Amino acid sequence: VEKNITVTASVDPAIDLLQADGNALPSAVKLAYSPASKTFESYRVMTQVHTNDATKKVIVKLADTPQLTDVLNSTVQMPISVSWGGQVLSTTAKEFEAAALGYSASGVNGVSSSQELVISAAPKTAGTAPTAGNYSGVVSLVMTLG
Amino acid sequence: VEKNITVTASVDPAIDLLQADGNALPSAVKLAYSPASKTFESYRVMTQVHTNDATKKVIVKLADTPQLTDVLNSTVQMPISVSWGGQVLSTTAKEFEAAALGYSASGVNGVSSSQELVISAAPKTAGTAPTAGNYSGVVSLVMTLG
Amino acid sequence: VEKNITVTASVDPAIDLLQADGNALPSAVKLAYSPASKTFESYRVMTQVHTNDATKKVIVKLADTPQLTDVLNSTVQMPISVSWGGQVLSTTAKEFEAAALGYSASGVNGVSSSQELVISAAPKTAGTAPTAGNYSGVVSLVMTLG
Amino acid sequence: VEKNITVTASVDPAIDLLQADGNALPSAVKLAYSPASKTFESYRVMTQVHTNDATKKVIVKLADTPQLTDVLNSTVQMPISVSWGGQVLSTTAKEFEAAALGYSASGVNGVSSSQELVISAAPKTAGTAPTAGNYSGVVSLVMTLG
Amino acid sequence: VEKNITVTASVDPAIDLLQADGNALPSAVKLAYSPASKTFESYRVMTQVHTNDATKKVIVKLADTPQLTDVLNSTVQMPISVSWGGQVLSTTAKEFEAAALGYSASGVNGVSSSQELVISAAPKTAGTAPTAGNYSGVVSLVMTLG
Amino acid sequence: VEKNITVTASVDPAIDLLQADGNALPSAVKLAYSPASKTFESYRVMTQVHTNDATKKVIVKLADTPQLTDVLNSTVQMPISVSWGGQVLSTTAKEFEAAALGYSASGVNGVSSSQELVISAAPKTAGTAPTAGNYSGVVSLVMTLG
Amino acid sequence: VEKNITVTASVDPAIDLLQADGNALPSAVKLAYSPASKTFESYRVMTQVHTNDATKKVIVKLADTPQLTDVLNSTVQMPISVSWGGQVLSTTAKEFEAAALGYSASGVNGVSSSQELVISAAPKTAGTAPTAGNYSGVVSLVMTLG
Amino acid sequence: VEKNITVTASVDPAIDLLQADGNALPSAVKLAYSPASKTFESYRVMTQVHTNDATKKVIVKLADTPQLTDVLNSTVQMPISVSWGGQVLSTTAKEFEAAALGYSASGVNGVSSSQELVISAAPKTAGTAPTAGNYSGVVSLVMTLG
Amino acid sequence: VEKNITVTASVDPAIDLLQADGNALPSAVKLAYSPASKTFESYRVMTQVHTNDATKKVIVKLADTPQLTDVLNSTVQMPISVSWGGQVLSTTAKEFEAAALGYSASGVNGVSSSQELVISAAPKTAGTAPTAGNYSGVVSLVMTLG
Amino acid sequence: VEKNITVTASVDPAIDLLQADGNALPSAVKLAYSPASKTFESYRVMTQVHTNDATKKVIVKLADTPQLTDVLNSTVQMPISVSWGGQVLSTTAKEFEAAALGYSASGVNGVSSSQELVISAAPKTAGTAPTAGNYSGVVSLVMTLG
Amino acid sequence: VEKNITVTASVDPAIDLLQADGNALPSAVKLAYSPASKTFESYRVMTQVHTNDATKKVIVKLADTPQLTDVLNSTVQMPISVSWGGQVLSTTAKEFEAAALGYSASGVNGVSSSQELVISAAPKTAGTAPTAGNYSGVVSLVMTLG
Amino acid sequence: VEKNITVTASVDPAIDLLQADGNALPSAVKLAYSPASKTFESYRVMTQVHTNDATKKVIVKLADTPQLTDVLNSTVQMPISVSWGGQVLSTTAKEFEAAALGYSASGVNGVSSSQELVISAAPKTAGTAPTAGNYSGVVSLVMTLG
Amino acid sequence: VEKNITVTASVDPAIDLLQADGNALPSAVKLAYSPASKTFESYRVMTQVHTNDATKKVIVKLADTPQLTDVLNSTVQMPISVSWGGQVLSTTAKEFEAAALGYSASGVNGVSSSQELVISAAPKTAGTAPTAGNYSGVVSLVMTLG
Repeated sequence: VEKNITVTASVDPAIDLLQADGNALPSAVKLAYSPASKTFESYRVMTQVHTNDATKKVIVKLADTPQLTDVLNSTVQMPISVSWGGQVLSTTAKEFEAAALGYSASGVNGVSSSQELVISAAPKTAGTAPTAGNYSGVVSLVMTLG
Repeated sequence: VEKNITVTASVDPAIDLLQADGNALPSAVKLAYSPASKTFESYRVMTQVHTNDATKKVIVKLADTPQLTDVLNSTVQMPISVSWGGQVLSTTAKEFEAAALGYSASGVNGVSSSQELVISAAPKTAGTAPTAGNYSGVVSLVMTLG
Repeated sequence: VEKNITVTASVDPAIDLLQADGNALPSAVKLAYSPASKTFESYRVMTQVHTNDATKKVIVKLADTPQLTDVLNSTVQMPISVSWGGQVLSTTAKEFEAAALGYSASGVNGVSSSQELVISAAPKTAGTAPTAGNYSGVVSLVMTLG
Repeated sequence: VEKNITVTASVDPAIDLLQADGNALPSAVKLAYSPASKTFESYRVMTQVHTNDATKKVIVKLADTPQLTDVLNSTVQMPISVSWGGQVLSTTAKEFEAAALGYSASGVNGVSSSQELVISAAPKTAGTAPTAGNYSGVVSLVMTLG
Repeated sequence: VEKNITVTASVDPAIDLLQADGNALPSAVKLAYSPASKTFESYRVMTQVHTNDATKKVIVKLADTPQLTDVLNSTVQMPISVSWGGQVLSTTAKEFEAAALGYSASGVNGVSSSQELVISAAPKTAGTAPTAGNYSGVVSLVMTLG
Repeated sequence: VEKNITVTASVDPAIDLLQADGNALPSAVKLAYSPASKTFESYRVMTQVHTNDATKKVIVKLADTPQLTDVLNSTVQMPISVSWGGQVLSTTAKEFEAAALGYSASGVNGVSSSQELVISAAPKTAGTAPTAGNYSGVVSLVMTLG
Repeated sequence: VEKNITVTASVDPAIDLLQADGNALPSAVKLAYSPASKTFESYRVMTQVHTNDATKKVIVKLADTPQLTDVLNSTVQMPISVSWGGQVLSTTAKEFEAAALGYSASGVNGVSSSQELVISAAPKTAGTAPTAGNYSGVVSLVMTLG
Repeated sequence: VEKNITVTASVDPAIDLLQADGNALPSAVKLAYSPASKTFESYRVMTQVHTNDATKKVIVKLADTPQLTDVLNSTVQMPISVSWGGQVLSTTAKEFEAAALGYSASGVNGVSSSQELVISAAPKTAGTAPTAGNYSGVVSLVMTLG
Repeated sequence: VEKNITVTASVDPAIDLLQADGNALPSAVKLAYSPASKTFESYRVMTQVHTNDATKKVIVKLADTPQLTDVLNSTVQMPISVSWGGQVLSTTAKEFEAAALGYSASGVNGVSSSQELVISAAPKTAGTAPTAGNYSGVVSLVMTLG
Repeated sequence: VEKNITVTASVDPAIDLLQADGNALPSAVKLAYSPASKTFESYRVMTQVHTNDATKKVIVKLADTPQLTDVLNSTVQMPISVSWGGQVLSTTAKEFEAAALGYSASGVNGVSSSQELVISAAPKTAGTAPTAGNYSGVVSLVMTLG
Repeated sequence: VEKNITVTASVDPAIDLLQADGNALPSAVKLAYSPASKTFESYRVMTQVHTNDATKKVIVKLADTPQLTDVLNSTVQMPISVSWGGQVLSTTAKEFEAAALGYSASGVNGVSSSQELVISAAPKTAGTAPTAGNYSGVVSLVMTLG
Repeated sequence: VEKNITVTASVDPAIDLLQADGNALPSAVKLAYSPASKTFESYRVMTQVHTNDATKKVIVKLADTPQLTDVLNSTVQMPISVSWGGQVLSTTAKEFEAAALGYSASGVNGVSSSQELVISAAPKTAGTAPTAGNYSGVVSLVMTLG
Repeated sequence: VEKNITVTASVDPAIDLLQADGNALPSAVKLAYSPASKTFESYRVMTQVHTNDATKKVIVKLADTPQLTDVLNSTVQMPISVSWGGQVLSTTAKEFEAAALGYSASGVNGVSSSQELVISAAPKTAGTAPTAGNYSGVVSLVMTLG
């Protein structure tokens, strides 16, 4: 009754971000939208960086296009509003103090403190509800260790 | 340590239903079953419609098959009993008074009053417990603004 | 570093069926089989017809042989059980009411309501598990606009 | 504004255990740990069996591994201490008298009396606090009707 | 608007393993890695064997190479740590008692009890984080009925 | 039982583009078309350039005819809309900053950051669905290192 | 409208290797090359030997020249790295245990277990990317039944 | 640098069969053979007749010898098993209903529906694997419009 | 067992066209014809010019008669539609920019970029299917270096 | 309508070489030439010796003049580069081990394994493209059984 | 520069056989011989009779000596094995049904269907390879219209 | 063993026509005849004029009698249809532009481009097959340099 | 109807040269001439010496006048260029090794290997085309056995 399965992984020492509970982060999410408020639902997560070096500061930015579109119209576009660690992130570089994270906090060396993550996104135009339709797009959270 | 994520959304002005607390509704649920009562658990939610027009009445119905089955026998079937807003819903059209909802109620224009939602479901046959097994099926809650 | 790629497409106005989320449908699928139940896994999808004419009724049937076989024995055969839109489909013609689909539903004109799709298949014989082996076959979902 | 939802269920006549109030039981729980006492928090519930046969005695055991671990180290392990109905449960079979439960008690035939449930768990080693970290594991409460 | 689809299946009486909920098992998975712990994420599933003979004991082993590599360097290798049913599995034969599984348990004859599945994997070397890179490899879970 | 196989390859140092996961890119793709939107499906991929020189900027253009046709009428033509790296590509030369790609990002020197790829294509004429038929054509993605 | 077609085949009892799914194996393949790693892509397949005698051990080797070249320079050469069944193959004879393959495994007598196949190939020289160009060559997988 | 090329074609109005995608059909094919099943591989294609008259029924048969042989022994012979359009074909005349093909189906007038094609072939003798060797032979698919 | 073989070649410096993969081009081809579309099959190739001088522009034309006929009636004639490099070719002279070809592209000096080749051909008369019959004719692709 | 035909043949026991598929070898071939590489196209074939004695070793050489010329200038000459069976051949005698060929391989006694054949040829002078012109010459592959 | 040429022809109404493609048949052929099989190569052609009368049946036989010899020993002889139209031919008269040929088939009146032609030939003696040498002989295919 | 041989030649500067490959032209040819089409086979060659003066235009005509006859009846006659260089030739003078031939084309000065040659011939009478018999006659291709 | 015929022959043991196929050699030949190259056509044959003594070496030369002339002017003369067996021949004596010919080669004792024969001839003067005219002359190939 042999039943095979695929396995994969990705290592990248000077560890990535992870879920605060000690699991992986999502690979997807759904957001709502209320044109009575003209906002998506502000998706939120608490997360805990790990590392392999407790001093080096962590660098963050994004790829060019944190924006959605129509699943069957590539022309429609709407940006995305991202923020983590207590403030906004950009396509340009940010950098966070290692001391401001508690690597020797509750758990074990490398485990930072729990950090607020936020994924919002809004219409590009104010006072304007976008077109009725299923929309989609990807955030490619650039991040590294300085 | 770049870590990308998918995002999606769906707009449809003249807003859908939403959770009363001001969040999204469930995408899934589990129900029990007691053949000592021969009923599932009557799942319940309080919800709050939004809109983009405070006068137009809201229309409701369902798709053809609010019924479950066996996860490995498509032949087994059992209907589902749905009701919202104080009464039952059908595959045929209902319609609710806008004035009977309080769009200028506690919060802000468009926010209706909190509405009782109910998802029950029962054996198709009376005095008959169905077969032992994991069962499944989807409700496609048709709804729109008249 | 020039790297070329093939592209294709198929148009057929009075649109085909599509995935409910606003994407393409599968080109393949795998089904299980439990001879403890003597059924395949009842594969299921929610889908949304489009069109170029909101009145005309949609016609459906199948090609002659919705049946599987052995990948290395063409003699073995087992039929397939298909159903969509709330009922079974045949090699003979069905036809669905346009009004019973909600082309002016949640999204935009032409977008029907979400429709249940089902792909099951069973042994031709009752109380009979077929031969151990990888099996295969194709469904050619005839469909058009009346 | 059509918004679909998943539904599921599981039947198994000769009913499972249920919450004493007449609801479902938890699907999860959190426990603390005090190495000043070197114990988790003794989680507790009152519950009420149902059935479809008031005479047959109810059998209980567990799957092999009522033990936790580290969420990112499968090697760490610590057992779990379970007890229900007034005494301990095992990976081996127990069995409870039907008469000792009051199926004709307060409510209606089948409704047993309220039964104490207990979920504790401790370090495998005495005088030893385990490693700092989020831990996890599942109990698979085998149970049936004799 | 004819739209064809492929279908396949695989039978093998004396059934394979399946998802505990009554669905298929995954065909793929992703694991993380924290060199602060120097472990992948311990992936886990609860599963339920089926059969066509309730007495015969189930045999298990693996193919030669439960190990990963680099997607663009076949030389890199790291083993994989598998365990199911309460203990480890090997490239050599194991065998499980039928009585220790509950084929007459909650559901119906053949349906075993829910069994813990675990897929971990670690660096071959201790105190050594592997090279930064996307890695891959397959487990071919040999299994049969004794 | 000797069974021979062909092998080929193509080298071109100052590496081509590759799949972000660390595999090859597609050699083909299928696109849909909805004349309710009058768009193909916006096909998308995340990709990661490699190189042999981390400073030199990467040049891009296309061959003359990013357009489809009819498989049995060479006269029918419809252009193609391509874009990569955050913007559109042409039959004329583009050029991308090396610093804006993260060659020292998550993985190893040369591995750029993950880049959005997009393959759309539309009718040449607005408000015009093309003829019913299977269509085809090739994109020859000119690209090199400046 | 008579339209003729060629057919061929090759028998060789004591069967050759075949695709694990129950189909033929490839007649060709493409490999990449990254001089950032200085490796081709490690091509991989899972396969299942058949036979006409379940005891006899299977012998393997290769023809003299598992190496590529330039399509327009026969002088350029680079070897190929092959391995199957859990280890490397040579121009010299190997031999595999019949018992170590599971001919009475999941399917039917003769069907071995699924075996890992690997086709890699590298520059003959270390720290040396070969010349820019389309390359080619054939592997003639000698194999027989001992 | 003048480089000449041959061109040919064949017209025969009341069109021949063609590939379903809108291309030509194969001029050759290879089949396997497993004497563990004692069958070739059941080769399969989906195809779409065209015509110049939508009413007339299409006639089919074969030439005398749908059989293979040895490439260096004309005495060896083995028949071939052909079937198309949902059933078997012969050296004698068949005939298919025009209405049962959908000439006004998805595409344009004349384009029939997609039709299953099958090319199998077996040993003439049961329980008998033929001689080891490369074999060959041609099918001359007689067909016309009634 | 001496077995002799003929060899030939043709040099012409300032190289001819060649197959893009790095092989020779075809010496022949077959085209279909569908009088439901009244077109042959649009045959296509991607190709790569070479040279011995990277500046000089390449000149193209054709011989007088890019037309087919009947294999046993020289009177029947039908022209041929040729196009390469992004546009049509004639019996008169064309000329292509060297800079518009990428001789320093992916490979090595002289290797142009991949160029689309097209060989179509149609009935001389519109709304007219030619006579049933095998047809033939040659294209003599005049070409040189300006 | 009597139509006569010539037939010939050549026997020479201790068989010659033959095509690997089980057919005759070519009597002619065309080679290209790229003075951007200054090489002909490396023509290649896989072949299978036969014999009438499985032990005796096979001897090979060539006649004096494996070289081309001009079809209208006998003075022009360019040598030819031949190699078979994994290495080069000469006007002098080579000899191959019978055991190194697999006469009891896939097929039947006498049928050797598939052997790589290569026909290249180059300008006699380095850095020198020969004269523009059609060239020709014959290889007389001396070969026998030792 | 006057250059004269010979021309000839042969008419014989109630036409001879011809090549199926619409060309002449061969005037010569070469056959191999493998005394490992002790057979020549089974030469084969597909052909299409023409006529001037669609009813009359076609008669066939041969001249006395379908046999080869030595080019320098007239005493050596070996017969020839001919077959056409689905069966063997003789020095005695055969005759074929006109209706069994499709004169109103794909092309035009008179054009029969494509017919298998076969030219084999073998040693006169079994288990006997003939003498080493170039051999020759002619078949004079008697044929006419009954 | 002295063995003598005749040699001849013919010079005529301002060269004659020659075979395009760089060889002599035929001295004879055979044509078929199908009274189902009432045409001979349209014999065809590609050829390349040479010269000793690249400007002068080439003149062409024929001798009086491009017609066949019976080999044993000089009274029977049938004309011949000749055409070269893209059009018909006569017993009267034609003349071709030197510039329209490419003397500086692919090869070397004097070598014209490849020119289509055609030798057809038909019954003198329409709807009339000539007498059964071997026929013959000569074309004397007058040609010179103007 | 008595019809007589002449016969002749010539014996000369220690055999002459013969055609490689096993026939006689030509008694005549025609050569072309291109004053664009100022060469005749290089006539060529492959041939096979026989003998009556396998050791003795074969001697070759020519008679005095391997030269042509005018058929009606004996004064015009042009030499001839002969070469055989891999090199030139003279009016003086050459001699070839018996061992370098393979008398025990493919066929039977005495049959040498196939030897290249060449008959060229050129103007006596360089840069000089001879007079327009039919020319002639004989080569008397002296040859014997040393």
